[PDB]
Amino acid sequence: VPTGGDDPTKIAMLGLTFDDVLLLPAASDVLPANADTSSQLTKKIRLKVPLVSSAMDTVTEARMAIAMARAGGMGVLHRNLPVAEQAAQVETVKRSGGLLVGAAVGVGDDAWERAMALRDAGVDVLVVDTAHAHNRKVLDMVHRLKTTVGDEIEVVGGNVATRAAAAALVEAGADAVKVGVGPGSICTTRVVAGVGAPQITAILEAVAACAPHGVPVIADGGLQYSGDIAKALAAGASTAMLGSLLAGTAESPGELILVNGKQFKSYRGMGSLGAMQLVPEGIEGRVPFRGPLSTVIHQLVGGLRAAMGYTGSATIEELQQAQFVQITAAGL
Amino acid sequence: VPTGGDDPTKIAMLGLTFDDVLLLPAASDVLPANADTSSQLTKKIRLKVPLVSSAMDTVTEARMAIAMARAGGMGVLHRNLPVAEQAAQVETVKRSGGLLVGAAVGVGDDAWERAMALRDAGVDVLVVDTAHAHNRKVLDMVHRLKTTVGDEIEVVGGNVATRAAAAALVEAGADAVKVGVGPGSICTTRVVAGVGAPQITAILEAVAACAPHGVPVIADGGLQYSGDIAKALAAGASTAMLGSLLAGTAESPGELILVNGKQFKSYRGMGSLGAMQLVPEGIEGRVPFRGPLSTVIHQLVGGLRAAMGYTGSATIEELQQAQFVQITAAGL
Amino acid sequence: VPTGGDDPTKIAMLGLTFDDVLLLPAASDVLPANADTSSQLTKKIRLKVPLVSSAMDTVTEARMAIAMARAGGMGVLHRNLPVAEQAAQVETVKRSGGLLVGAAVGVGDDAWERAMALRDAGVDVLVVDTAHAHNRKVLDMVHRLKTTVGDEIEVVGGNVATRAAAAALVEAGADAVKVGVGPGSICTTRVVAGVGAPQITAILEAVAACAPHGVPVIADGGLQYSGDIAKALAAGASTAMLGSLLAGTAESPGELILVNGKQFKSYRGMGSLGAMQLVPEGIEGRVPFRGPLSTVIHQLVGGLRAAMGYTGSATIEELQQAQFVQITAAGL
Amino acid sequence: VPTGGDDPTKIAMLGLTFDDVLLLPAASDVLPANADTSSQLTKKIRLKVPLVSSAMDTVTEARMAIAMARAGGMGVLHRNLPVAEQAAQVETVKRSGGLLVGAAVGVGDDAWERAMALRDAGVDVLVVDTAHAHNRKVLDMVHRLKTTVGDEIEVVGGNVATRAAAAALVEAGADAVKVGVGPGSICTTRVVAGVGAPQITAILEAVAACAPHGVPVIADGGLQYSGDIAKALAAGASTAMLGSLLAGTAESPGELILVNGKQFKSYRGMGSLGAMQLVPEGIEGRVPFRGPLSTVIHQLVGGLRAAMGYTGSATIEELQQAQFVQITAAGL
Ligand SMILES: O=C(c1cccc([N+](=O)O)c1)N1CCN(S(=O)(=O)c2cccc3cnccc23)CC1
Ligand SMILES: O=C(c1cccc([N+](=O)O)c1)N1CCN(S(=O)(=O)c2cccc3cnccc23)CC1
Ligand SMILES: O=C(c1cccc([N+](=O)O)c1)N1CCN(S(=O)(=O)c2cccc3cnccc23)CC1
Ligand SMILES: O=C(c1cccc([N+](=O)O)c1)N1CCN(S(=O)(=O)c2cccc3cnccc23)CC1
Ligand SMILES: O=c1[nH]cnc2c1ncn2[C@@H]1O[C@H](COP(=O)(O)O)[C@@H](O)[C@H]1O
Ligand SMILES: O=c1[nH]cnc2c1ncn2[C@@H]1O[C@H](COP(=O)(O)O)[C@@H](O)[C@H]1O
Ligand SMILES: O=c1[nH]cnc2c1ncn2[C@@H]1O[C@H](COP(=O)(O)O)[C@@H](O)[C@H]1O
Ligand SMILES: O=c1[nH]cnc2c1ncn2[C@@H]1O[C@H](COP(=O)(O)O)[C@@H](O)[C@H]1O
Repeated sequence: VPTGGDDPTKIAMLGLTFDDVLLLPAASDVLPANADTSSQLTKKIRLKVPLVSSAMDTVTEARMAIAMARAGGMGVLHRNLPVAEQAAQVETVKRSGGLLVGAAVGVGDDAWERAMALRDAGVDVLVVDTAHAHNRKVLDMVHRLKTTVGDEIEVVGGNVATRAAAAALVEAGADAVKVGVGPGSICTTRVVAGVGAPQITAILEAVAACAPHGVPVIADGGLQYSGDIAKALAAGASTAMLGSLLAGTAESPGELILVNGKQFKSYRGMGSLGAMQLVPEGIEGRVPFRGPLSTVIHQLVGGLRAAMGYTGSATIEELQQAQFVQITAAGL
Repeated sequence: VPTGGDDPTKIAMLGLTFDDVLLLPAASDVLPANADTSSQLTKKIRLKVPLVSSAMDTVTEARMAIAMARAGGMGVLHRNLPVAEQAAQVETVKRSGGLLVGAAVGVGDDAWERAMALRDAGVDVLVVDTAHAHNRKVLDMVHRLKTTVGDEIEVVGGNVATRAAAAALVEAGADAVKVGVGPGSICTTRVVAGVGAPQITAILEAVAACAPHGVPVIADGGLQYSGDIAKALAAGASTAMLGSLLAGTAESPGELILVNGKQFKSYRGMGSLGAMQLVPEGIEGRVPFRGPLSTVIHQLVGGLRAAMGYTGSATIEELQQAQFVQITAAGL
Repeated sequence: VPTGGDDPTKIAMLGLTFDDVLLLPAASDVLPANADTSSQLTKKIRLKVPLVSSAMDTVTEARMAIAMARAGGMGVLHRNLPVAEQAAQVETVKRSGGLLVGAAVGVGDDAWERAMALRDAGVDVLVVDTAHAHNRKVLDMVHRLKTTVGDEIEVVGGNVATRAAAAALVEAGADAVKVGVGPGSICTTRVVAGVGAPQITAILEAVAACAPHGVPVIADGGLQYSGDIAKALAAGASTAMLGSLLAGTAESPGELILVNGKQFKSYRGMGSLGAMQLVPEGIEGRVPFRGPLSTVIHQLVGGLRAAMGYTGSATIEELQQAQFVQITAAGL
Repeated sequence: VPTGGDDPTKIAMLGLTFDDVLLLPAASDVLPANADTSSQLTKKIRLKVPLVSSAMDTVTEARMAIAMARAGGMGVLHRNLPVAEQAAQVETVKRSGGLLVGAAVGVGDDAWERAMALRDAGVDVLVVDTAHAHNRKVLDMVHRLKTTVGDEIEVVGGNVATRAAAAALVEAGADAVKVGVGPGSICTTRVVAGVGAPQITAILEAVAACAPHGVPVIADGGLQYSGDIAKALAAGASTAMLGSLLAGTAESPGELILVNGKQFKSYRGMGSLGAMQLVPEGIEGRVPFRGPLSTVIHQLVGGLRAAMGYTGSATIEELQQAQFVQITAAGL
């Protein structure tokens, strides 16, 4: 084996990230303004805009969830707070009209009661929210939720970064599979544990397991530009989950911070010291202040629409069939 | 597939940019001073120097077009101004002698009248000027122009980045095909839409469709050094279109700007906020002030002549047969 | 041959370093807190934590060796001091309880007497400590030690970076093989001599020679993050030797240094000018002050435990069977 | 073709530079101090140290040539001065004892008289000194010199970067072939003309043409570290020519320059504006002041000796058979 040892499977693939590829233009009759950006979040739920906000305490509470839903996407409420308060945030969202909302739950001992309280509050989507879903406890939670509340609530499981893990969630009854182990902007798992999977390859692999079963893939983490949304969807994802790109908005939790004459907001991993309060797998950082959510979503969707024009994609389902060119470090 | 999924066509190629390759020296009896730098701009029009200036409002108005023609190249007048004023710029150029001039038109509702006014003003070349020519409206415009004014005016279509798109323009009747989706120095399409094609590969692909039909390729965007002109032509282009490299010259529109004791000129994408005045796909920047055009062209052509000496290319047609070595990130 | 000449063996492999790969998550029933981190240092000696401190005069003297042993690892006492003083350091360690300790010896004329004095002092492990063990003098020293004191002392030989060199040490009777030629943070061998081997490939190759003979591999040099420990072990090493990562700790030799308001400690190669006091193959530098050893080891082991959770590795022997994905320069 | 077009020969190879490879250690009985560093400069001339100084006006005049010869290498006197003065520099060198010396000549109209004056002055080596030797005028000059003064003077031709060009010089009667088109530290040919060849690949290719005819290869340009000398020789070169590495020495022409509290010397390409006094293919820069030549050579040879120890190379001829590992951008 060219890279060492005698086992060709030891280094099992070459992982590509968003920056490694560009979408190729193709024959097009599609004007950006007329593209249909709707897409499946889950088997049953279709969003007008294929974007959901991260389940993080510096990204999504009620205000963000309301704004995301009004913009045609959805928020996933974070779970770093008492069950009663999270359920109260769900009720706050539902009191602003017929707005979709999701909420994260873990697999710990309080997870089941949390899930039931969220169900009682009218949640539309439960996200079984872990760093590594290829685990019996996570698969069992997904299955139990689907068998118990599955007729009224869509159940998302994650996160995964391999075909086999995606396949396991599908078998457990997941209504969507969330992909991303290691790619988050505030993630240190790659350096702390040495574990991860570049996101374009992770999506291609997860999609290979999920698409044949009609299960949508949510691309979660590592998206830094509007163009990355188009790349994620072209790799076969049905929606993208955004943390960093939304953390600087007015609607995210937290105050405005002024450093060196510039405006920022705090953005921190849920595995950071501050969020857990230990072996942290996230950092506490800041992102530039970006103004209203509605405006940020406009620009993100605008970039997606441009990509749909260039690739001749009238719908997100067509964009999922677009082709890439791999680029070098020289090219950017 | 090593990079993910089961479809070998999903990542369809490895795209190389100028920085990824160098021209190999070959046996030579050619002195740089004696090389013939002439080349086809279009099927009928041969330039003394294989260089044309970008159709941009910080690059080419009448003064630049006149200087480019006198230097042996050509200018393409930008279309970000009223039809009457663009036609007046054509007449200004033709009043400075028997100088070649081109002018850009779009495919919007005013495009046809603009084209006819330019024809009336004596324009030699019409450039159907879009970001993505693989589209029925663009192909129809190229065809209608060729069938209507084609005996007196050469019609260029662009831009493309794939073999199939180049082939479509050829079939529509293009007299030249302009290549470049995403590579411009001021371009943000790669990050906003996630779309693009590294330019050496784009030229190789377009040439594969155009050369067998005797249609010249204009390499447009991403050229940062005189050596890139030689690389573009060796990849099979017949001319290069330059924006950034010419924007700092005396003859470009705009004033001199002084920042930190150094001289610059403004250079902005036609898809920037300022040019359109929205989802911008270009930035507004600056380039170092470079002095007279004639002098910049001297240095650019000087580099091209050096490359022709090293590669044993007596003519541009011979340079189109030169070979490359691919280099690593370490090498530069 | 694509890279030049006609000999495919001239460039014999593509060498990967830690930064070139990530560990892939796999199905897991393993909680980080419950993983078994124990591993073979040598054929007979199993450590609770698979970490040993470098035999360097800015890393390991008695205080460090004691702290490493108490933390479940081991120290290798440096040999840049008189024989009597090194033996006295061994006795200091053994007087702090039943603590494992190793000590470095060379192959020069004083090496044999040094080894015997260390034996007399109660040393558990002798490390034949060279930059290049594929040499008759080094193999002879390993063999003579194993035949003379091998029943009471485990003998480590190093360093190697190739399969053949590892095989030679195995044949000579080594109880462990230490891998690393060129990768150390303070190493300049790569630039001074132009010699080296990227560490992931070096480990894969050495393991191919050592594992079939039941000889553990110690990965020595180039580890910069806790995640690199997991990568080294997954490549097949049984323990990791750390210099830079431990040099900033309270227990390392040397004083605290204050520069620009920040705390550091000196860290220098044993091939640096200062250590030898010539053609140096190491530099004299500094590392950030890190606090107590016990705390640094906690974080390092914490990262390893996280990796074991993600990869479903209940033991280090299972982690040695984990798989990698190769990443690009874009990905990190 | 993965990189574009339908012609697999268009991008003819992947070119590696020094930074792309490391030498692999191999079984060794060689101590650095006992390696034999002697090597053929030309078919007849063997140097004690395989190093020659560049024919540049900021590197080699009489003082440098004398010091290089005393150190066991050789200087090549630059030709940017009147014939009478260059010949006088040769006589100055020969008046310091039985010291080898070379001198550069071009192929212009004064080249033949220059060569004869140098012959009359007692020069040992004539270097036909061009940027591109694959040219009838250069091959003719090499041949005419070899047929006219070849019994008393060794004739070097250069520079080349391809197998075919090297083969042409061999056929013309060259006693050595000098390799390097584009790699020099002060070279801008790669950016001005877009022409070049990464040096490890260039050496491998030239050696494939030269070694079977017993013609030594001089690796000229791009060497930045002592380790690069070992890499160049292992790729099959017999000597290395150094510009930048020797330009900072006391013996080079030019004065000491003080900027920002640090000492430098001017170092400029022979294709720079200043040297020619136009389309320059070199820059005028500076290098850190390095002290006496003898000391710099000691360190360079020291690194080479280290490499010979690691690779088990008793002689330069053995080092020419050593193997490489290719490294990634991550590895350094
Ligand atoms: O009409 C569009 C547009 C937007 C989205 C999709 C689309 N399409 O065709 O499917 C078309 N635009 C107008 C202006 N351009 S541009 O930035 O100014 C520009 C001009 C010329 C050469 C380009 C080469 N590559 C990039 C962009 C270039 C981009 C946006
Ligand atoms: O005669 C030419 C010239 C120009 C253009 C083409 C050409 N040719 O041969 O086809 C020849 N020049 C004179 C001086 N050189 S140089 O920069 O000084 C220089 C000198 C020696 C080693 C070189 C190694 N690679 C790069 C350049 C080097 C370049 C320009
Ligand atoms: O439970 C664990 C843990 C630790 C070690 C091993 C392990 N396991 O499953 O085998 C699990 N953690 C809790 C929180 N996360 S996280 O950083 O906050 C985080 C959250 C969501 C998405 C992630 C995507 N990739 C990285 C980390 C992400 C990491 C640590
Ligand atoms: O004996 C030599 C030497 C020199 C040249 C050739 C040679 N040989 O064996 O063929 C041997 N040295 C003494 C000390 N080392 S070291 O820098 O301190 C050092 C120590 C331990 C681990 C190393 C891992 N890779 C690099 C160097 C390391 C290098 C120089
Ligand atoms: O602390 C952490 N470490 C690693 N990943 C995290 C952490 N917190 C959240 N994440 C994940 O990172 C995603 C956001 O990534 P981003 O959009 O690149 O900032 C989130 O949706 C999570 O999947
Ligand atoms: O706003 C923009 N976004 C992307 N491409 C542009 C824009 N404006 C002009 N271009 C193209 O970029 C070319 C100039 O590229 P440059 O020479 O690299 O600066 C122009 O000829 C256009 O093809
Ligand atoms: O001077 C030196 N040059 C090269 N390698 C050294 C030197 N001194 C120690 N080493 C090796 O570098 C290892 C530490 O590497 P680090 O953990 O990356 O800092 C040590 O265990 C040695 O194997
Ligand atoms: O102006 C120049 N442009 C390109 N190459 C040059 C020039 N002047 C000298 N050279 C070559 O560069 C070599 C020195 O390269 P260096 O050792 O990397 O600095 C010289 O021996 C020449 O072969």
